[PDB]
Amino acid sequence: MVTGMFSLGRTYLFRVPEGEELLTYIKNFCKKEGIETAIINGIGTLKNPKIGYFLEEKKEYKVIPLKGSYELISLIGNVSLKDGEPFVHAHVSLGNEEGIVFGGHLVEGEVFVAEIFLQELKGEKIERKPTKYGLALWEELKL
Amino acid sequence: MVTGMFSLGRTYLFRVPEGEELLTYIKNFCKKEGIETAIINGIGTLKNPKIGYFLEEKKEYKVIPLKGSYELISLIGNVSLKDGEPFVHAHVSLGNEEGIVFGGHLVEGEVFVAEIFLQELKGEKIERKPTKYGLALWEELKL
Amino acid sequence: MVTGMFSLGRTYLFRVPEGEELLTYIKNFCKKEGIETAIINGIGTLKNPKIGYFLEEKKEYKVIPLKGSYELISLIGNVSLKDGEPFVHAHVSLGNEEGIVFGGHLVEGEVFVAEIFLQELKGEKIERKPTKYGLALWEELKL
Repeated sequence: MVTGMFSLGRTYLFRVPEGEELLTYIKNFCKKEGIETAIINGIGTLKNPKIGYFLEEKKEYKVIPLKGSYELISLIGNVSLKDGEPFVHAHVSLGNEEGIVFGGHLVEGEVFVAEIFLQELKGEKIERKPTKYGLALWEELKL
Repeated sequence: MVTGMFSLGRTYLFRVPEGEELLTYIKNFCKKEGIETAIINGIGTLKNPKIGYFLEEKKEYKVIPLKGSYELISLIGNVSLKDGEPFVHAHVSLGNEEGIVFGGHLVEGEVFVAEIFLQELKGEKIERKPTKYGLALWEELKL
Repeated sequence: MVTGMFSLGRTYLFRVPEGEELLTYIKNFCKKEGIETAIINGIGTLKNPKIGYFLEEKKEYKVIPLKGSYELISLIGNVSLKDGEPFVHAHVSLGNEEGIVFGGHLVEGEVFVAEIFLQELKGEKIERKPTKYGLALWEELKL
């Protein structure tokens, strides 16, 4: 049965090297550390970030490729098992040179500076599996 | 005296079922679990979200009703006692189909997908009470 | 060697008094508590916030001074040692009266209401030092 309750595992705060692709780095970090489930938050600046808006009727993301440096105002997301490997899902809000904000699901983004907080969670299974929506999701917590 | 310092209670990470109203679900979750104080963060997609901008002179929120699916880029907020019951206060940033971001206080929002992190805090009282501003707030932490 | 791994120290949730400058208050809070490293998140409303977009070629921030009340939709950031003192680095997303969002690095902001979560981290050194970019950054975590 899903309870949604976990214990607090390992805790991290780090700067991602310039030039990494953020999602890739966080995945590789978790592989190295043996992290399966976590929550993430962070800030910094990304270059040429690609964001996504899900199109429910098409069962895929509309990908919007931005150009140049954007302030990474928020990154919020999670790490969870998908097809046997840690999988990173995050959304971002990005600031342009006039302070206007774009955002959505993070598809990819090259790091200029990224200061990430990562909190591992330990407990029951919480795995992304295919759904009718065309999204890979966890089993819901039904009250 | 207010110290603002708490111990870490129970920790949760879950997907909220499609069709729940997000604030309502988080409140009902906390009622079930006996959670009084917590911090929340999450992502996903909401449908027809209503956001609020507080009008200080009127002592009420201006409510802006959005339509359709918006990417839930950030949800950040907290749970605390108000009038004897757990009460959910959160702000959201929402992405539209072109990747432009709207946001404010979350008034209500129907969940398509919502992946929420919730960290219970244990300690001294931290209760929302009426103020001259027309906002229900905690006693401040004066340095 | 950088590991990026820390233990969870003291945990806090508080309302910042009306009229404080947010970054200043969080710094002074950490000085009082003897906090050197932490992660922060919060919401509320700021008045006349100033945001920044970094100009890499100029090695400085372009400062955009906003006016009036903005909903503080997200504050995400961290506290770390810089030149011997706790130093606060945060990014914000701010909502205007029509629900449009501005944001970037937080340069300064007067608090109307600010509900901040702060989690101290204990462990290895994590200090902001000058870099060729003109940003004060931690030593990166190279996988």
